[PDB]
Amino acid sequence: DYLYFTTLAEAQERMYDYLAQRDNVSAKELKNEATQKFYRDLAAKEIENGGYKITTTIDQKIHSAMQSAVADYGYLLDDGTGRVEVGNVLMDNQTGAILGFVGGRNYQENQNNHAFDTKRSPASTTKPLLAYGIAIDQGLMGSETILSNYPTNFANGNPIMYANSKGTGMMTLGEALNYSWNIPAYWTYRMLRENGVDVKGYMEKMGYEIPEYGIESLPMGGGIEVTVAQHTNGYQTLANNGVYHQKHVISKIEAADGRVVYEYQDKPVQVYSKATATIMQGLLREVLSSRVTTTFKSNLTSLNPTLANADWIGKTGTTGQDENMWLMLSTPRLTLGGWIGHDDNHSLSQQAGYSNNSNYMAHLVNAIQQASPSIWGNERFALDPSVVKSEVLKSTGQKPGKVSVEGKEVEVTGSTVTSYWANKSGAPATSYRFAIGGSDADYQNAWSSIVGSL
Ligand SMILES: *C(=O)[C@@H](NC(=O)[C@@H](C)NC(=O)CCCCCN=[N+]=[N-])[C@@H](C)O
Ligand SMILES: [Cl-]
Ligand SMILES: [Cl-]
Ligand SMILES: [Cl-]
Ligand SMILES: [Cl-]
Ligand SMILES: [Cl-]
Ligand SMILES: [Cl-]
Ligand SMILES: [Cl-]
Ligand SMILES: [Cl-]
Ligand SMILES: [Cl-]
Ligand SMILES: [Cl-]
Ligand SMILES: [Cl-]
Ligand SMILES: [Cl-]
Ligand SMILES: [Cl-]
Ligand SMILES: [Cl-]
Ligand SMILES: [Cl-]
Ligand SMILES: [Cl-]
Ligand SMILES: [Cl-]
Ligand SMILES: [Cl-]
Ligand SMILES: [Cl-]
Ligand SMILES: [Cl-]
Ligand SMILES: [Cl-]
Ligand SMILES: [Cl-]
Ligand SMILES: [Cl-]
Ligand SMILES: [Cl-]
Ligand SMILES: [Cl-]
Repeated sequence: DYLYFTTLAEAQERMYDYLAQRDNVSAKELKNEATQKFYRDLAAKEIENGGYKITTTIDQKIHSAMQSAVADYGYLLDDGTGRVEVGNVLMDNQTGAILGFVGGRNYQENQNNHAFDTKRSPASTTKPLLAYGIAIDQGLMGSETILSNYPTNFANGNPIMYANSKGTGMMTLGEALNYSWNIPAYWTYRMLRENGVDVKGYMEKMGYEIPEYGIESLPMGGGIEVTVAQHTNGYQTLANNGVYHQKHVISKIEAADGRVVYEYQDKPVQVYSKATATIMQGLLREVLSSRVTTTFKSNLTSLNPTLANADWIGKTGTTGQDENMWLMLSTPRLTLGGWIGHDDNHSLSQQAGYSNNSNYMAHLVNAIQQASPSIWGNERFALDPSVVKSEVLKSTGQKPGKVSVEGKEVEVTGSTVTSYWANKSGAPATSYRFAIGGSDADYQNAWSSIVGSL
């Protein structure tokens, strides 16, 4: 089934590297197609014939429970657009070990591996990693920073849409994330480009391959296609307080006599600061609890109220024609990635991600907990001590003070809130352009509203 072939494919690649090195084949010799074919064939026969011991990270009880869950509850994905396919990956946050996965509805009927093989746009699940996480890390925004959701157009002249909405006005990062508004993410990524932030540095540290970083829609998953396993590794990094561990299924390959062919070597990388990661955890907690883009917390509270009280964070995504839905879930111990869609890229129902995938993934997390009662953990995500806490205006997301509005000095006062920052100095004093993005017209409207309240 999926685990047999995924494991064999990875073991064959590791055996290929081992045999080439053993036989002293140069990097140049390895470029020769005939030599590669020979070593791929030799690697396959060595595994087939050779009595190697392959040690995996798979938790057999958990993986078996995940197979039973998709067998029993996969039908909950069927939304009237034909049989819906599915991929899930369960990853240990502290190691990057893959404990179990779902490759699809039924290997016997369709062998396509939707956990490791299928690549689709991650849509809005890109935003925490590529936009907000980097902006916070770079000290360009904090937890209560204000962003423009005023109407604006892409470079191609098309309005940036959110379902049928061309936008609203200013909003907090929390509102932007809970709803997954698109315009704020557009402005955030534009700010990173304008500031010459090495976004590629962050994304490549987590193993993402993105061909063009200048794509305006990158934060909405334009110009990016990922496997469930790779994308689960991105969320692993945020959950693990910003420290990436490379995903893996194989821990070791030994000969019969115990010679080591291959052994996974941990290379932990601090991709985001602990401050950044722990701020993002707090924001993604509210994404699920707000229940705006997913019913997951309602589904899970009914199935397993005790497990629903574990410290869940996560994020949804929907591609623009409903071809792909994503739900990424973490507790401090584990990350579970989930994709649904059709092999031929035809549309799902409008609610497929909001309701169906949320209900299926609530069943999947419950099945995992029933197989391994302690595996999700009862630990909480918590702000790192290095987090800077700033008292800022609710209105501007910046510290109270005076600003020139229509040429006149205005004392900007009002309700304050604690804003969490990952820099040294925290939030700046309020400036006229207090938000991420916005036109002059947007700022005229925003300030007219704010001045009205003083
Ligand atoms: C999040 O999931 C939001 N939707 C998206 O991210 C969709 C629009 N993303 C994609 O379909 C990927 C390609 C980029 C499209 C950019 N605009 N166009 N065309 C959801 C909350 O709206
Ligand atoms: Cl399997
Ligand atoms: Cl497979
Ligand atoms: Cl040999
Ligand atoms: Cl096991
Ligand atoms: Cl992969
Ligand atoms: Cl896609
Ligand atoms: Cl515009
Ligand atoms: Cl939407
Ligand atoms: Cl909200
Ligand atoms: Cl870049
Ligand atoms: Cl990738
Ligand atoms: Cl670039
Ligand atoms: Cl592996
Ligand atoms: Cl041997
Ligand atoms: Cl740090
Ligand atoms: Cl909740
Ligand atoms: Cl609900
Ligand atoms: Cl979404
Ligand atoms: Cl789509
Ligand atoms: Cl199909
Ligand atoms: Cl906290
Ligand atoms: Cl302060
Ligand atoms: Cl600073
Ligand atoms: Cl800006
Ligand atoms: Cl304007």
